[PDB]
Amino acid sequence: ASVTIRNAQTGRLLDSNYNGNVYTLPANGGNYQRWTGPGDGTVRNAQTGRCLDSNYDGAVYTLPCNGGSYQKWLFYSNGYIQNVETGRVLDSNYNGNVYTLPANGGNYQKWYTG
Ligand SMILES: OC[C@H]1O[C@H](O[C@H]2[C@@H](O)[C@H](O)[C@@H](CO)O[C@@H]2O)[C@@H](O)[C@@H](O)[C@@H]1O
Ligand SMILES: OC[C@H]1O[C@H](O[C@H]2[C@@H](O)[C@H](O)[C@@H](CO)O[C@@H]2O)[C@@H](O)[C@@H](O)[C@@H]1O
Ligand SMILES: OC[C@H]1O[C@H](O[C@H]2[C@@H](O)[C@H](O)[C@@H](CO)O[C@@H]2O)[C@@H](O)[C@@H](O)[C@@H]1O
Repeated sequence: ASVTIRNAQTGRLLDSNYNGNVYTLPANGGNYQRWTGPGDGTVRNAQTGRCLDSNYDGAVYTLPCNGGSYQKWLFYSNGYIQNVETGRVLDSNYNGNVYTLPANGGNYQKWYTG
């Protein structure tokens, strides 16, 4: 069981690499664009096994999963993906940058997961 996480505004897929960088890219069929969620709050890259992660400065990255709540995420019915620790929401732009920001209701902060 793995899902893609697609930005509602740009259509680009959340994606990450073994270096820990998180970004969005047009869908390319690769496993780096699939994510698993064991049900402990984590969103884990299907290819690298690293956990989606972010800090209070709004940086998003992956790290090996370490049990901290920076690596826990809440999926809302409106498509927000909120960081448990910071309460900021996963966000991205047309150029492929991924970050978190306080929720502003706009579509860049909305994601389709499936
Ligand atoms: O050939 C490597 C890799 O390329 C494509 O994936 C891109 C991106 O989605 C991945 O996050 C990064 C990981 O470093 O690589 C590319 O930039 C896909 O074709 C993928 O299947 C392939 O393994
Ligand atoms: O001790 C700080 C922090 O360490 C670990 O969290 C790491 C990472 O997952 C976090 O995203 C960033 C946020 O700045 O900090 C570390 O690099 C965890 O042990 C965490 O619970 C702890 O607060
Ligand atoms: O007015 C532009 C844009 O501003 C607000 O969104 C911000 C951020 O959430 C987006 O990721 C980036 C993407 O370029 O833009 C802003 O920093 C929202 O109000 C959004 O509805 C609006 O288009």
